[PDB]
Amino acid sequence: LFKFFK
Amino acid sequence: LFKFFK
Amino acid sequence: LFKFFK
Amino acid sequence: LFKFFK
Amino acid sequence: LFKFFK
Amino acid sequence: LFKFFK
Amino acid sequence: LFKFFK
Amino acid sequence: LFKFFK
Amino acid sequence: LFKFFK
Amino acid sequence: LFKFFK
Amino acid sequence: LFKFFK
Amino acid sequence: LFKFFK
Amino acid sequence: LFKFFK
Amino acid sequence: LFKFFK
Amino acid sequence: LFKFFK
Amino acid sequence: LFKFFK
Amino acid sequence: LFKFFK
Amino acid sequence: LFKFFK
Amino acid sequence: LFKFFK
Amino acid sequence: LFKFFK
Amino acid sequence: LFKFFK
Amino acid sequence: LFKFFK
Amino acid sequence: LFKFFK
Amino acid sequence: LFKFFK
Amino acid sequence: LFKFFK
Amino acid sequence: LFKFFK
Amino acid sequence: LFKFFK
Amino acid sequence: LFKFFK
Amino acid sequence: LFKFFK
Amino acid sequence: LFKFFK
Amino acid sequence: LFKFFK
Amino acid sequence: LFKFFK
Amino acid sequence: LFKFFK
Amino acid sequence: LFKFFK
Amino acid sequence: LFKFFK
Amino acid sequence: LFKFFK
Ligand code: NA
Ligand code: NA
Ligand code: NA
Ligand code: NA
Ligand code: NA
Ligand code: NA
Ligand code: NA
Ligand code: NA
Ligand code: NA
Ligand code: NA
Ligand code: NA
Ligand code: NA
Ligand code: NA
Ligand code: NA
Ligand code: NA
Ligand code: NA
Ligand code: NA
Ligand code: NA
Repeated sequence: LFKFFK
Repeated sequence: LFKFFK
Repeated sequence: LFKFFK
Repeated sequence: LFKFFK
Repeated sequence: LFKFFK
Repeated sequence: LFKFFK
Repeated sequence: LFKFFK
Repeated sequence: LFKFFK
Repeated sequence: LFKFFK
Repeated sequence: LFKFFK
Repeated sequence: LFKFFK
Repeated sequence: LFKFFK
Repeated sequence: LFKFFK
Repeated sequence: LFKFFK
Repeated sequence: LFKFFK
Repeated sequence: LFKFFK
Repeated sequence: LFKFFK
Repeated sequence: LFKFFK
Repeated sequence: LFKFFK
Repeated sequence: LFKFFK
Repeated sequence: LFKFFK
Repeated sequence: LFKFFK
Repeated sequence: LFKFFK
Repeated sequence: LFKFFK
Repeated sequence: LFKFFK
Repeated sequence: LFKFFK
Repeated sequence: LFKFFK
Repeated sequence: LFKFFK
Repeated sequence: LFKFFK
Repeated sequence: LFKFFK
Repeated sequence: LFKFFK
Repeated sequence: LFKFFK
Repeated sequence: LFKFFK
Repeated sequence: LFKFFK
Repeated sequence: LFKFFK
Repeated sequence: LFKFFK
């Protein structure tokens, strides 16, 4: 599971 | 801006 | 899932 | 401006 | 889904 | 001016 | 769907 | 002037 | 659909 | 002057 | 930023 | 098991 | 940062 | 059994 | 840091 | 039996 | 550090 | 039987 | 028939 | 820039 | 028909 | 930059 | 149809 | 940088 | 379709 | 650095 | 698809 | 350093 | 998939 | 020093 | 998989 | 000095 | 597996 | 001096 | 396995 | 002086 923000 | 969850 | 804004 | 969700 | 404005 | 949703 | 004005 | 919706 | 004026 | 709708 | 659990 | 952040 | 248990 | 952190 | 029991 | 820490 | 019993 | 520490 | 460029 | 035909 | 570049 | 056709 | 680069 | 098509 | 590099 | 496609 | 290096 | 793919 | 060296 | 793969 | 030297 | 694998 | 020299 | 393996 | 000289 | 093995 992951969260990614740019 | 980008927010990506998986 | 994602949100993208430009 | 662009807002794109998928 | 998206919204685009110019 | 242009507004485009899809 | 769109609206366009010139 | 022009207004165009579709 | 459109409206055009000159 | 011209007004044209379609 | 990235947060990744597995 | 793990948590990873960047 | 990384935390890993096994 | 172990715990590892970086 | 690492803690390992066996 | 053992415990190990680094 | 290491503690080892047998 | 023994105990060992380092 | 109508052809409109702008 | 645009071309429009009806 | 409509072709719009910007 | 974009191209749009309807 | 829509092609949008940015 | 991105390319978007609909 | 969407291709996004950053 | 990343590449994202949808 | 997503490829992320850091 | 890391590589991540989804 | 994830490959992480430190 | 370490290598980690998931 | 994890390989850790210290 | 040590090597650890999981 | 663990190999520890001191 | 010692060598330890698990 | 353990080998200890002193 | 001694040697010890387990
Ligand atoms: Na999530
Ligand atoms: Na969403
Ligand atoms: Na919409
Ligand atoms: Na409309
Ligand atoms: Na009308
Ligand atoms: Na977890
Ligand atoms: Na544990
Ligand atoms: Na123990
Ligand atoms: Na004992
Ligand atoms: Na033109
Ligand atoms: Na263009
Ligand atoms: Na581009
Ligand atoms: Na890139
Ligand atoms: Na890298
Ligand atoms: Na390394
Ligand atoms: Na070593
Ligand atoms: Na030694
Ligand atoms: Na000796």
